[PDB]
Amino acid sequence: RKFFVGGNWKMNGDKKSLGELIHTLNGAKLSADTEVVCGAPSIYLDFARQKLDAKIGVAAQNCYKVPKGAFTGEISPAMIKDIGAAWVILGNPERRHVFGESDELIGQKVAHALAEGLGVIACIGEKLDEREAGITEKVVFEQTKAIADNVKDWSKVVLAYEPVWAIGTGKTATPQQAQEVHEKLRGWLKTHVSDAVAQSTRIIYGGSVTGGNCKELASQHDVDGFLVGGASLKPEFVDIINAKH
Amino acid sequence: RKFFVGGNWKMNGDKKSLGELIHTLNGAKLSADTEVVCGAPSIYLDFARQKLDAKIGVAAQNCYKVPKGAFTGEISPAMIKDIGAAWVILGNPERRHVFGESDELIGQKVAHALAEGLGVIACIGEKLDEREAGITEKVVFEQTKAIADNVKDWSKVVLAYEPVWAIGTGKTATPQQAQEVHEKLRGWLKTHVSDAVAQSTRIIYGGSVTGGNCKELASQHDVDGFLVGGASLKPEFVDIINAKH
Repeated sequence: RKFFVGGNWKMNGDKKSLGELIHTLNGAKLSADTEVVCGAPSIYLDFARQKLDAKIGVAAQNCYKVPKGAFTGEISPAMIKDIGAAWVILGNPERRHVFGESDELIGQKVAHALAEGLGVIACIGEKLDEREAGITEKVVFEQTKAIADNVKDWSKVVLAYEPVWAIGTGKTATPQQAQEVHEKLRGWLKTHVSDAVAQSTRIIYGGSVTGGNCKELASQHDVDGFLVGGASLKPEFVDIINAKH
Repeated sequence: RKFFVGGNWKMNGDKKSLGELIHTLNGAKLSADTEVVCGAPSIYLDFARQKLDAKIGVAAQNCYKVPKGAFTGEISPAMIKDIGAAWVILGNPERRHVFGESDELIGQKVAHALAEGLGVIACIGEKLDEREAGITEKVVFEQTKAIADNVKDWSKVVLAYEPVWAIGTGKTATPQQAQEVHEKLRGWLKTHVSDAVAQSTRIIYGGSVTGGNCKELASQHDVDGFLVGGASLKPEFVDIINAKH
């Protein structure tokens, strides 16, 4: 499995500051072996695909579930492809817990994005109350089944485990905590889809990944990369891409 | 009050077809007494502001209530302004009824977009059940108060009355239906804000406006223009801009 690190810029940047971040990425010494994609604000997706080196992929941060229509404020897979982006982030925890996107809606958006030929980074993760009650497995298998039941071709899917308690809080999961759920999710994939899908699907981790903690997390056997939030706006993102070196 | 018509492209277009729409608008003879603004998909805002003649305004179809942060999928007023767009549509019926945005959230978005120096097209409107129940006045005054509580300077605000039953259905409000609530809205503003604000605020109608419709609606005394959806993607958008000529 090719190591994968995605950078989600979230609602951050303007053209001057994302211009200099992109200039750094294009000039950096990036691992020949890592697949990198940057998740840009929708208003800057065209700019970011025009400015980033072709080797780095561009991801939309959300999309809707039909190609066109009376959905003010939404963008579709067809428009993302039009600009030249190749990925979309779906199911991100702010979209679930701030904006109220349900598992049934995220499942419909995955099926549509994939039918349009986009790659999908599908996000899953439990909240702290659920972790402390001992039901992390149940919650991530329920969210993963709602995505998987809508995936026909797994070659374009990357699973991203992001515990909600670790996003923006500095409370990174330990290598042992990350590895536990990544192994459990890989086992669900082998049992419910197939063994070939379980060994080829990248399952990445996000939630307070920094250049400081990424090598310990990257050496775990079922962690295939990272979905970087806050640190993807900094030069240390280059150290995270290179976390296997 | 300068006659205002806004086109809301909603989730439609790609660069090939929107560039053609733009070329038509730039080439058309549009009345110099109409203020016109096009509401492009967020992915095409930068493209639209670059290709449109400077006399035509650009509006974002939605924004969030803070400058930056962990809100994947959202854009802020600072980003809209960075692209050079001058307006944002807020409170649109799809955002309220399909995406669940509340009066409280829309009010917070109005106050933040105006603070940031953007013009706001604030939409209000009742659903069919409320109109049949006879509570139109109760519903839109309630929504208007939510916006008004958050407006300090009305010179950058345009109220858009769009009955939900008239959006995308083909069922246009009659000239007399529209005039009756525009007039009640302008009186509400007179008693609750000031006579000067009631006199100078543009109240536009939206909901299945066409080239065929527009002249009789525009001749009503309190209808100051249009928010156009489906017909903003067509050549007849020019006739609607030119409705008083």
